[PDB]
Amino acid sequence: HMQGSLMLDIGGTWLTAEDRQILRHPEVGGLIIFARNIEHPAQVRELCAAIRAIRPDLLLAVDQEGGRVQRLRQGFVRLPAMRAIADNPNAEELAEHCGWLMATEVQAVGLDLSFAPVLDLDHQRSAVVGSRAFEGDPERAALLAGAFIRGMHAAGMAATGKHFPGHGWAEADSHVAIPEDARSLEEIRRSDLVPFARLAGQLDALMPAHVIYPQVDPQPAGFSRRWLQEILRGELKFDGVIFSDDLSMAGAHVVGDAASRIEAALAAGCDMGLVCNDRASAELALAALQRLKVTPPSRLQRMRGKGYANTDYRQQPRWLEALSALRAAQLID
Ligand SMILES: [Cl-]
Repeated sequence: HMQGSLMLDIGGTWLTAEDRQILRHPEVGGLIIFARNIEHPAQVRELCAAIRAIRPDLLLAVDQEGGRVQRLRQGFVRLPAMRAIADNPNAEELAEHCGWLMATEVQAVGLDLSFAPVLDLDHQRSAVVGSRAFEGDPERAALLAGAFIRGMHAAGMAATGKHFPGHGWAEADSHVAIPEDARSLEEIRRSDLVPFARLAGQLDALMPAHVIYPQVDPQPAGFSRRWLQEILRGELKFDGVIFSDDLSMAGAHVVGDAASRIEAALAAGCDMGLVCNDRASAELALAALQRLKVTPPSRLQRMRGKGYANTDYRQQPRWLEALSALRAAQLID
């Protein structure tokens, strides 16, 4: 049997009958929630519990979109950004505390994971080459992201690096085209690939960049066997879960339907295809997996969270100690 699975989304803050029906198919392995599905933690918790009454094996993910959810949805813990964490003598400890807090709360509201950490590099073109600003300090990024992952793992959560092989040097010439990073594989290896290389052995999963690196492969990274098999699983020895990029095309189009795109993604080596914001495309992709008679990738359940839903997480000693450490570092309050 070919292996693969579909991760989809829903429209609202609760399940429709149509939602319930699509979630029952075994080829659906995951559901991702966004700010549009989130009112507050207790609602998120009950939405997750309702999904698990249908499918206890479903992987439930939140795209917090760069601390996005925590900002306008009341009641989630506000955590410092990595650049604020970096400017401390105990930055590693603080990054651990942040990974631990985020993963503890996300699992307390019934989710398995948050897609984190970001491994993309910030390149200041205003600075000149060689400086840790134009290059983006990839070793420091890998150090602090590795600490953040330790915190996530300590709370029971599997970690997903994004966006492989790194989109920090990609340039969006316009709105229609897929961004490109036209540097050689040697240049990429010594810069944006570094955090992925450093952490491939620690990460449980990766998400690909929606970028063409035309000197390496003509295809976006999520569809390239050279990127996913030769470099990621081969050179980086990565044995974790590979998510596709979003198989719904709304900004940078590619040809074919979600059916051919999920086929191409699994062909390149993805374990789980994502179809967001497009239920019609999700049903086309599901139909494709049904005709392929796929079974779930043996890797997939690595992403299941070892924590669990609970309402008392914030009164626990570890939670208070973690916040007290961020407070002592002047990062919160
Ligand atoms: Cl745990």
